[PDB]
Amino acid sequence: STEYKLVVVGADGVGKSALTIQLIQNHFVDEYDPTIEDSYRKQVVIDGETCLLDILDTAGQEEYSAMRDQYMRTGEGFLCVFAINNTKSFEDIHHYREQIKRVKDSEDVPMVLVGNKCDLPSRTVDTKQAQDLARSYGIPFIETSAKTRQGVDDAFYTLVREIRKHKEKMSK
Ligand SMILES: Nc1nc2c(ncn2[C@@H]2O[C@H](COP(=O)(O)OP(=O)(O)NP(=O)(O)O)[C@@H](O)[C@H]2O)c(=O)[nH]1
Ligand SMILES: [Mg+2]
Ligand SMILES: [Mg+2]
Repeated sequence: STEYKLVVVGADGVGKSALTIQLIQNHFVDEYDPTIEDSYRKQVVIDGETCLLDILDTAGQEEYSAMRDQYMRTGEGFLCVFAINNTKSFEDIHHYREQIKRVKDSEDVPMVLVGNKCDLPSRTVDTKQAQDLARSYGIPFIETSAKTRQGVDDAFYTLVREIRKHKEKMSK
């Protein structure tokens, strides 16, 4: 049954890895071990379909643009992660989205906007501005905490649903 290529993107330190490790291994990585490029497989059942999630966990800042280009080419859907106490990471979503659209030569690419670290008090990106961005892109917005696991499954499952809808549209 269907495989889904998910790529988790976002700035340094936003919690891409912590989110992915909560999904796969059900614990919170308290440490900060910066990523080069990690990948994970997981079988799940989403809306009664068995899915093989093929997950790419990308680096916060890449050494080569061709390395960004490549994961953007292979990925079927993108988890666009920012941290709610990191304004720059929120602003980087624009720049991710532009690079993804350019690389794929398309205006309609499955994505979900994720505001991570919702357990913190340090909030410099308000919910309304995130929801506005998402509404503008025409994609879902999900608030998450990898610390507590709030929203983690919903984030990844929504992205799968987004890919399914995109496939069903692209046939029509
Ligand atoms: N309070 C809180 N801390 C978090 C959350 N998610 C990640 N962190 C913390 O933020 C730091 C960086 O997390 P990490 O998952 O490594 O971020 P990343 O986006 O994968 N970093 P890189 O881009 O270098 O791979 C770690 O200290 C981690 O524990 C969260 O939801 N809440
Ligand atoms: Mg990481
Ligand atoms: Mg990055």
